[PDB]
Amino acid sequence: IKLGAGGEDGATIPFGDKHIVFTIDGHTVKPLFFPGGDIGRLAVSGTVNDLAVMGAEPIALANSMIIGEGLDMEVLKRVLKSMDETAREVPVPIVTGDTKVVEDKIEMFVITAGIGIAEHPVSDAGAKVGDAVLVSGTIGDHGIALMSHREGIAFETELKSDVAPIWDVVKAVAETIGWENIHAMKDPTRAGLSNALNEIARKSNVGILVREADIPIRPEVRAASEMLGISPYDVANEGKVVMVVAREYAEEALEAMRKTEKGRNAAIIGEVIADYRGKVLLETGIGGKRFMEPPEGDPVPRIC
Repeated sequence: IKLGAGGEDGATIPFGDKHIVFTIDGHTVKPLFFPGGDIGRLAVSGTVNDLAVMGAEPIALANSMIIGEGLDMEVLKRVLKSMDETAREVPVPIVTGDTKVVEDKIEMFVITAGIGIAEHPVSDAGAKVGDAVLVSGTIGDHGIALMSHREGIAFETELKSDVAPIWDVVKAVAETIGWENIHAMKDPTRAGLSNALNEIARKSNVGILVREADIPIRPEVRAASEMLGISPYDVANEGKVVMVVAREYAEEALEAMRKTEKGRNAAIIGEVIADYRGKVLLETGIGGKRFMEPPEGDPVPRIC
């Protein structure tokens, strides 16, 4: 009996004195290449980021690729090059893998599993009342950039995905304020920032009050989101972390992120409260307050 009960969100496994974090995620993004990245960089970044938000230093990645027989070898080579390069940015080795070819008329799916070691585990259940809620950068870039490209929407300054591994951003904060002062984190991928904040609120059993005006959103993302009819708070991010920090260390954490290249646009967007536990309240800039609810469904097709 090795686990947890046999049979059937990264998982944590206590291993003696330390903690092993184990995660897996499939990627079906189409097209395979998008502004700012590709399925290979996405596969590595998403796994590293899921490990990072649990406080785990990535130790190894495993990659499974399922390719259609009609795929051009050059496309495959470019994806592998990108995967290799992205893992080298962490750095974390891709220690094993598998490749299967199918006659099905697909191009490629990439599935990545990762293992990390968290000496000071962090989860979405540890937020405390009074804590500051931070995001490491602009919100909605990935999902909106891909949906925009799909619709032929284009801007003067190209709208690109933010896809990138951000273990370095998380480490920068921990090295400054100490892991003990990072109370919760979430990787705002599927269902975006709103889903991430609701998960922290419900799992930590705390309320979260967000000042809408403080959420960093690029002008192009705001515009494209209006054209697409979707909220940038509800789509996937692939180069960001949501972090809940002890109140007295909020500014230090913000400054630590802003000193990294990927955390340049970090911001404090709200605080944890003792009322409406399990809910996220949004103080709208137009004036007023409303609940920030995860998107009512329709997972944006093949963007991650």
